[PDB]
Amino acid sequence: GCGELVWVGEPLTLRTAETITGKYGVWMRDPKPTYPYTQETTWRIDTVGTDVRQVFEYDLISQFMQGYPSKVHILPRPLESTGAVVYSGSLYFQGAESRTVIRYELNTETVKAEKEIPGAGYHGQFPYSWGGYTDIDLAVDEAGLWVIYSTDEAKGAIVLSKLNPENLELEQTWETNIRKQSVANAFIICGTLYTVSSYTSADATVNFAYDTGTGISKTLTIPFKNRYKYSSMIDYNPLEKKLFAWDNLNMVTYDIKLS
Ligand SMILES: [Ca+2]
Ligand code: NA
Repeated sequence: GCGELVWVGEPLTLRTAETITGKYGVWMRDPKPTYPYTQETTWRIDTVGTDVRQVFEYDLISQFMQGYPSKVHILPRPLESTGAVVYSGSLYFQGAESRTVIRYELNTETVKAEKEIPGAGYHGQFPYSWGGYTDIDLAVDEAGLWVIYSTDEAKGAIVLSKLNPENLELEQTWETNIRKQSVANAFIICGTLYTVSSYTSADATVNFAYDTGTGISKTLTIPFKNRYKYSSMIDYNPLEKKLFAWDNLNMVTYDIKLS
């Protein structure tokens, strides 16, 4: 079941974007799929530019890997950066030039909730180390939906909060001692936040852990390879128990092992 991260496998490339619009992006599957979607449904957002609204949806993995989308959704408001997730039928994304998270229900194309993440920096205040306006990073783990951010009161250290997926209320918050701008990205596995040291290196590491159950911080040295030298997005999927990442045009996955 659950445990501490102990190993990350080699990146596997599933699709490569063919234009610069996909240099950065987010791709994802739903770890709690709901009708009409399934555990194979995949979403892809190419996130370069200033008016990002198109969300590509694929019914089957084979379509994601080789074909055109099954459907394209046009979001009612432009999206910011690479932090979005899908969870239990909704895309959760940050509005451009805002600290607002939006719940967009995919089957009805309806905005169901919006919430300012209180005190969160946005638009280049507390990005990860590559920039990209990556101030606010949503995450799904075994327990549900979270948000990773920082605030002036936390002096740029990573803050994580559990979110109610229905109405986006913050349920509980934890403050780490990890400077968000000093790490390439982060993700949560089994209630532990992990960070990646570098977005360019073939020889990066998963370098810090913060366990929300115990409050304990640790250092780690688990190898992590950025095959294409520019990882813009690194998230965990708790149904597949894999990392999903976006690395310089390439949509990649990594296997992991937990103790
Ligand atoms: Ca992430
Ligand atoms: Na995310």
